[PDB]
Amino acid sequence: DPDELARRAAQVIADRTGIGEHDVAVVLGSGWLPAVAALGSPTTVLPQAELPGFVPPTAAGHAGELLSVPIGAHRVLVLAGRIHAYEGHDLRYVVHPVRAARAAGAQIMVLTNAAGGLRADLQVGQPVLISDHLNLTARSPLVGGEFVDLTDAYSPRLRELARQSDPQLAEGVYAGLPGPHYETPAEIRMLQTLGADLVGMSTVHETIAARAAGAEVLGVSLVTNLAAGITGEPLSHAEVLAAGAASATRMGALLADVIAR
Amino acid sequence: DPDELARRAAQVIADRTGIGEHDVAVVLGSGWLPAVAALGSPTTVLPQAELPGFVPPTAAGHAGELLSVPIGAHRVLVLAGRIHAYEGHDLRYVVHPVRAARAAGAQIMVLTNAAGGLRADLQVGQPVLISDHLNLTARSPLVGGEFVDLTDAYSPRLRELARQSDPQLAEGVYAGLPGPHYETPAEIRMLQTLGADLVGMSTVHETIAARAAGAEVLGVSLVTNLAAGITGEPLSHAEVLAAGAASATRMGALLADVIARF
Amino acid sequence: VADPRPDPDELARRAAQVIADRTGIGEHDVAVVLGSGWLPAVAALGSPTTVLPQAELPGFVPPTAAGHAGELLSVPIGAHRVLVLAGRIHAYEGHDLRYVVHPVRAARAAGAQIMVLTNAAGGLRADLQVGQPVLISDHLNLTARSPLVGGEFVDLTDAYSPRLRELARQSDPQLAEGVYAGLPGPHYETPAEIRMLQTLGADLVGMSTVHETIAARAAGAEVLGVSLVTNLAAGITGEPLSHAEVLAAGAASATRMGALLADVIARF
Ligand SMILES: O=c1[nH]cnc2c(Sc3ccccc3OCP(=O)(O)O)c[nH]c12
Ligand SMILES: O=c1[nH]cnc2c(Sc3ccccc3OCP(=O)(O)O)c[nH]c12
Ligand SMILES: O=c1[nH]cnc2c(Sc3ccccc3OCP(=O)(O)O)c[nH]c12
Repeated sequence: DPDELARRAAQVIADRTGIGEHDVAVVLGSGWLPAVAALGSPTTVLPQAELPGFVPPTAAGHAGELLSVPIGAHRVLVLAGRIHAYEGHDLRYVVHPVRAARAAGAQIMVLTNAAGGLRADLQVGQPVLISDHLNLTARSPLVGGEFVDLTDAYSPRLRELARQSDPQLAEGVYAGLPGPHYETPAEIRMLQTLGADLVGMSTVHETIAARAAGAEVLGVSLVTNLAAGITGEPLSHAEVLAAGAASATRMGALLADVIAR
Repeated sequence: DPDELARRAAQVIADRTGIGEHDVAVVLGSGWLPAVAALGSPTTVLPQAELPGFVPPTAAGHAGELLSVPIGAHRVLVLAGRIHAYEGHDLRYVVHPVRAARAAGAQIMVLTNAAGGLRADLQVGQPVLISDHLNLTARSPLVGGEFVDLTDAYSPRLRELARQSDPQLAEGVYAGLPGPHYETPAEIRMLQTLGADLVGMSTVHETIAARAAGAEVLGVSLVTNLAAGITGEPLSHAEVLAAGAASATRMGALLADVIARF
Repeated sequence: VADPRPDPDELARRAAQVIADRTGIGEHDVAVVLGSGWLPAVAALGSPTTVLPQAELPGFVPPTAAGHAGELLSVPIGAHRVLVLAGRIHAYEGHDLRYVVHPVRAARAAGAQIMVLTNAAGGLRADLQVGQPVLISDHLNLTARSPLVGGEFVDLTDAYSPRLRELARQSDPQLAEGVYAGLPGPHYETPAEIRMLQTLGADLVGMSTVHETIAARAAGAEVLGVSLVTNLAAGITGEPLSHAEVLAAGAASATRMGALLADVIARF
C-alpha cells in the first residue's frame, strides 16, 4: 500500500536522522549533485537503499543518498538522486520518495531536473523555474478515486520567493516525456507548438503525487543542452559539464537562502 | 475471448429480462448516474456482478447495475456505473458493456460523460453533443487484425435526431485523457491548440469498440466545470457529482426524448 | 502464454548466427524491411540466393500476412549482401517492443550498417497523392513508448540519414519527403485527430517504423525510410478513387520503388 510504505519510510528517516520531522524536501536531479556543497552542513547522510520502498537511483551522477540539513529553523530532507519511468519501474516506486518525504513532514518539495531547452535564447547551465508542466507520458501515478487538481501545481508564491534571491530567473513550461531516447527535431517543433519551453524525463509524476499528498512544489530545471534541431553555442562536453556544475553550485547557495525565507 | 464473453452476457440479459433483443444501449458516466432515476420506467435491474465479463479479476468495490427500460418503440439497456481505464484494468473491461450490448442487439450506443469545458460558449450544466474525439491515451481497445475507420464515429444522423428534441444543443470535440489527475492549465492551452472543446477521462475506447462492432454512437458530455486555469478555481470530483445530481431530472428527460426519436 | 523476456542483444546475436548458417553468408551489410503494399518491390531487388520463413529464426514472431510476407531473402546487389525482410510485426499485435525491433537488431548483428524501412501510410500534406512513394525526412513518436531500456540513450538528430535521401533523389529526383507520425493503432484516426497531427507537423501517419528507427540508430545503423501513401488520412479532401485504383496505383509504385532501391543500394 503506497501510504503505509511512505509511513514506514518516514519512521526509518526519523529514527536514523534523530529528527522527528523535516518540513522541506529537495530532490536533486542529473547535474544537481554539486548543489549539496552549498546547501549547508548535513547532520546525517544515509543510503536511500536502506529506506523502505526506495529503489536505489542508478542514473549517472545520482548519489542515491539522503541528507538531513538544518537551514535556519528548517530541517531539509535532501534526496541526492531519483529513479525514472524509463528504468521500467511502476510509478508507485517513482513517486515513493516524494510520498516518504511528505510522510516525514515535508510541506514544500523542491524538485530539480536536467532539461533540454526548447527556445534558442536559453543557455547551457541556465537555471529555469518551472511555471507549469505538460504530462506527455499517457500515465498517472494516481489510481481510481484520486482526482487531484493541478491548478498552480508549481506554487506562484515559491517562484516569487526564488526571485527575491535572483530576480533575473527565467521560467518555462516543462514537457515530461517517457524517454529514454532523445527527441527528433520534428518532435521538438511539436513540443514548442504545444507550449513547452523545457523537455525532460522526470518530475511530472512526482509533482502530481506531491500535490495529491498536500505539498507545495518549486520546480527548477538546469538546461544541459538546446533540444534536437535548435542550434546553440559550440561547447565541448567539458564546457557543458563545467557550466552545469558552476550553476548547480550557485543554485545550492540560492536554495539555502530561499529556504532559510 | 471478448466476443464470446459478450455473447454469454447477452444470453443471460435475454433470460433475466425476458426480452430477446435490446435495440439501444446507454452508458451513464460519473455525473450521469442520478439520471437513471429520471430515464423512463425500468422493468428489470440486474447486477453487472452477476453478468459474464463485466467485473475485472482485481476490481475494487461493488460492480454497477444494468436496467431494461422501454423508451417509445425501443427496449433500452442502461449501464449504471462503468469501469474506467484509470482503475488500471485491461480495456476489454472498459469496452465490455458496449460489446455485451451489441451482442444483445443494440445498434445505437448513447455514451455519456462528465467533461471540462474549453470553448468559451460552453457553460457549467450544459449538455453538449460530441462531434468528434481526440484519443490522447496512446491505447486502443482493438487487437491485431481489428481495423476500423473512425470517420463519422459520432453519427451525424443521431446528432440531427437529438436536435429534433432540442434544436439549440451545442456540439464539440472531446479529448479523452487517461486521468485520473485533472489537467494543468498548460495542458488545457495545449488541448485548445489541438482543437478540443471538452476534456474527460472516458468514452474514446467505448466509441472505437462500438464502431468496430457495427453500432452507431451518440456522445453526450455534461459540462461539470470550466477546464483547469479558465476560472483559476481548483477542480474536484465533488463538482462532477454535484452538477450530475442537480442536472439529473433534466438529463434523464433529454436522453428519454432523444432515444424516442431513434 | 508467459513472455520469456529474452535479453535483446543475445537474442539478436543468436538470430544473426542462424541467418549466417542458413544463408551461408557471414555478413549482410544492408537490410530492407518491406511493409504493407511493398511485396511488388521484392522482385526488382535481384535474384535471391536463399529464401526462408522468418518464423524459423530465433526471436522472430511471424508477420500475420502469410504468402511472401514472413520471408527472409538473401539478395546480392552490386558488391552488397542484402537481408530482405518481407513483412514485420506491429505494436498493435500486443507483443513487447523487444520483439517489434528484434528484426532490426538481428540484421545489425548480421552486419547491416544501413536499414531501409518501408511502410504504408495515410497522407496528410495537401500535395501527396494515393500511390505516391514519400521519403521519410523525420518522425513523430506518438506511442508514449520506447524500445530502449534504462541507461540506453540515443540522439535522433538526422535519424533518417540526409545522405541516403540525397542518393534516393539521384535515382528519382521527383521523390517528395515528409514527417511520419507513428501511432499505436490499430484503429484509424478521427478527422479531428488528423487536424491535430497536421498542427503537430505530420505529413504521413502509420502504425510502425518509429521504434525500429530508434533501435537502428541506438545500434549504430543509418536509416532510409520510405512510405507508400495507401490513402488520404481521415477528413483529408482529394479526388474520389475506387478501391481498385488505390490498390493498383500502390502496386505499380512498389514495383518502381524496388528498382529504385536496387539502384540506390548498388551505390551505398
Ligand atoms: O534534450 C533533452 N531531451 C530529453 N530529456 C533531456 C534531459 S533530462 C535527462 C535526459 C536523459 C537522462 C536523464 C535525464 O534527466 C534525469 P533527471 O534530472 O530528470 O532526474 C536533458 N536534455 C534532454
Ligand atoms: O476538467 C476536467 N478534466 C478531465 N476530466 C474531467 C471530467 S470527467 C471525470 C472527472 C473525475 C472523475 C471521473 C470522470 O469521468 C468519469 P465519466 O463521466 O467519463 O464516467 C469532468 N471534468 C473534467
Ligand atoms: O490513414 C492511416 N492511418 C494510420 N495508419 C495507416 C496505414 S499503416 C497500417 C494500417 C493498418 C495496419 C497496418 C499498417 O501498417 C503496416 P506497415 O507498412 O507500417 O507495416 C495506412 N494508412 C493509414
